[PDB]
Amino acid sequence: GMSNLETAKAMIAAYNAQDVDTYVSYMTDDACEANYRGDVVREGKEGTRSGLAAAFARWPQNHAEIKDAQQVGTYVLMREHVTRGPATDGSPLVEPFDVVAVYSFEGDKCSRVEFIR
Amino acid sequence: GMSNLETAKAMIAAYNAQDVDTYVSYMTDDACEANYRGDVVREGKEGTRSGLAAAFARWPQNHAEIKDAQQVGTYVLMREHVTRGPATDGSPLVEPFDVVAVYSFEGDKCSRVEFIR
Repeated sequence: GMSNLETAKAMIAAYNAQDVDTYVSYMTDDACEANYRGDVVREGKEGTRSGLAAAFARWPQNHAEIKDAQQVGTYVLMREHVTRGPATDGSPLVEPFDVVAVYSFEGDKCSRVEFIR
Repeated sequence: GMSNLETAKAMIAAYNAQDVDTYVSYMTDDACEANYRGDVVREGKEGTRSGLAAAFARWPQNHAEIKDAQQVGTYVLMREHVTRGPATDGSPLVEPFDVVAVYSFEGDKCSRVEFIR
């Protein structure tokens, strides 16, 4: 079916649509989101589900603009420009920032997403 | 002085020139080269020195062509197309391949290079 590149792209679409359940549907049960060579930020499919849902609630306008998308072997790398927009929780405007998201894959499911910032 | 991007670029120049000592001069003493989320392939400044020197001996024509170079925070990512060329040791022609090299930095020195392939 979808290439890993197409899958990562479907995830980011889902992310930009703030469709949590669609986003996590592409992951392994144990998939995490983590900082590159660093800590896990969302643990497991379910931690990702609840964590994104919370981010989306805090930042309803949250958007990632894809600047570069590459498939390298089974890995997908996407350079993303992220704009939180105004928070709902009284917290201050997070300034736009850039990251590279590295998607690992096990078969056709995303096993990890790591952030380089 | 040099940005981290300029430093990574100096390393790759040195690499393409097969100038081992120049390449490692930009690294921390404990810097490693490793597979992304995987094993160390060259351990320490000195393991990198001896390991590159051995690669270069095996593949004197070895070349990395930079396809994309980005600095993200302190990290540098370079998408590289690598051509080993004919080996000196009777081993068969390694077909050209693509990788992304992720350079970590501690201050102005490279603390790690990881390969996504």
